[PDB]
Amino acid sequence: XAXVXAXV
Amino acid sequence: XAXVXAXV
DNA sequence: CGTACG
DNA sequence: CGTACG
Ligand SMILES: *C(=O)c1cnc2ccccc2n1
Ligand SMILES: *C(=O)c1cnc2ccccc2n1
Ligand SMILES: *C(=O)c1cnc2ccccc2n1
Ligand SMILES: *C(=O)c1cnc2ccccc2n1
Repeated sequence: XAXVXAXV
Repeated sequence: XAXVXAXV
């Protein structure tokens, strides 16, 4: 869920 | 210089 | 040069 | 799940 790299 | 990971 | 999550 | 610089 969290998006800090990919943004699942 | 720029710090986005390490911050040289 | 290496950090950053639910 | 993978991004982010001078
Ligand atoms: C988002 O909250 C989230 C949490 N755990 C994960 C594990 C693996 C792939 C994606 C994920 N996304
Ligand atoms: C994003 O590319 C990425 C990769 N590894 C991580 C590890 C821990 C937190 C966030 C992360 N984000
Ligand atoms: C900062 O601006 C900066 C620019 N280039 C680098 C190359 C290698 C190591 C650190 C660096 N820091
Ligand atoms: C910080 O850990 C890190 C690593 N690789 C990068 C590549 C491009 C831009 C910023 C980056 N930051």
